[PDB]
Amino acid sequence: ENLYFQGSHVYWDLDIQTNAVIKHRGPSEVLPPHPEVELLRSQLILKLRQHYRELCQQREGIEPPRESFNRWMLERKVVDKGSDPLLPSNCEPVVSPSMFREIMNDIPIRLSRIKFREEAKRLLFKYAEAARRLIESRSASPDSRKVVKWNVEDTFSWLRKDHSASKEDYMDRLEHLRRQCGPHVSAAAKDSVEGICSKIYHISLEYVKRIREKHLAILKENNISEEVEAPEVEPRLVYCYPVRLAVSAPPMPSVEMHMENNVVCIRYKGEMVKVSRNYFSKLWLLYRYSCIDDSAFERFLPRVWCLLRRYQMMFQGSLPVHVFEALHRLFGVSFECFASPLNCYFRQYCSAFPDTDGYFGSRGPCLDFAPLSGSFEANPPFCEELMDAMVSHFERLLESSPEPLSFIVFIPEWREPPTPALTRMEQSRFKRHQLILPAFEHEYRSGSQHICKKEEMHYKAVHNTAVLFLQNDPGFAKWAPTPERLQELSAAYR
Ligand SMILES: Nc1ncnc2c1ncn2[C@@H]1O[C@H](CSCC[C@H](N)C(=O)O)[C@@H](O)[C@H]1O
Repeated sequence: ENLYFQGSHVYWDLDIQTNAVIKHRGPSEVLPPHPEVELLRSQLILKLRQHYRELCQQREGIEPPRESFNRWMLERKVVDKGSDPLLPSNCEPVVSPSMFREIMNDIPIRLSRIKFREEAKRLLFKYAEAARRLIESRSASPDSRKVVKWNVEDTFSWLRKDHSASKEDYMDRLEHLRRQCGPHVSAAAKDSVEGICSKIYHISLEYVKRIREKHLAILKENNISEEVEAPEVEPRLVYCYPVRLAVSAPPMPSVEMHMENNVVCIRYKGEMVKVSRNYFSKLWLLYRYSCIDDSAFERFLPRVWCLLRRYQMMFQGSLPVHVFEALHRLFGVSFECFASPLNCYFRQYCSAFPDTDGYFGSRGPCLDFAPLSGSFEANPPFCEELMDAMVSHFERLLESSPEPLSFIVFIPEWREPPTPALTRMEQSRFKRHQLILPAFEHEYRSGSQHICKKEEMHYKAVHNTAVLFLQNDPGFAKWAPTPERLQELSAAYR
């Protein structure tokens, strides 16, 4: 009963070797990270977030929906053909469907939960006033104007007369009025919201070039060229390896590091990133297991600074440790399709950034990773466009491979009407079993687990979680969801 230090718990098993198999692929075209480039990349995101909250206020009088910007970057990266690993650069369509609908949901007014009878009367009144105002101001068909005008006016006549209404009466009147005016207000504000989604995209596209022009200037300063070395590959099937970068890495600037109360602090030009001690030791193991261009491991500290700085600009949680042990012991799981160097359980995984995370075991973005065999676990971030692309990606891999392939996907029943991605997997021909983790009866690890305290690690899931076993025929023959296996799996959730 004597820990090495306070918080010296292990939340990973970096000894599990991979069973993921891929065709040997060439290096990624993304440039190796550099602290001077990430410093410019971080301050351009902070400007981009400020542009986003100025456009929503100046053009709609509303603040941006919470996490709508972060969700926007996930959606953009599903279709982005650009070369920046964080900001979108070449997307189709320009207007993001994710950012568009999240803004529309708070138009003409962001509805808030009401805790009193007069609060409901206020929200109903404020909505009616905002809906009528938005139609008169923005160009619309005289028909659409008249429908909103009268339907709003009817709500006002009822508010003056019927003073005996209750908290429930005001709520039902709002939903009806929201149903009637909803479609008409959307067409009037469509051009305005599309402008917000388009302006933010074009500003980011401009920021990407400002990042590349400084990144190329640093490479040319160190006499490094952006050319191919030897794309001649002997085509073969191999076990998965960390994503490699084509361009050689230049020598990194010096960074200063100190530890205070088992918390590691790394500094570069006044900017400091923090990480707890055991996760700092974890990154050291991942760096030794994965990095092959740093012979003396001399770029470790500056590359860790870039890693932590990248996930700071990025601003769910992980499965419990005892659950990952069960997935590996019962279903041979050895790979996380959605993870990061800070939350990964295995030393092989897919992450959002191949330039900063490849040095720590990442295989790059999941949609660019095409395994032909292996047992996988999938806990993707809540983003419908990414989730939908995921099951399409998984189904293609299960279709076109005679080797054992398995995907155990954890998706919450968060939304009152389920995401199409969850429904698509429920009807998949590779679905071998569907399991439901009851709400308030299973846990997750913190999303800030890399620096949060041990008392703040685990939290109860307030929603159900759907666990789906997507396996081809040979994968089902090897890692079948047998009753005895499903028995021990649910035993780890207790
Ligand atoms: N395009 C992408 N490909 C792979 N992983 C991605 C990704 N975009 C985001 N992610 C990562 O997916 C993670 C989802 S949280 C998952 C936690 C844990 N690895 C688990 O499986 O339970 C986030 O940390 C995020 O960084």
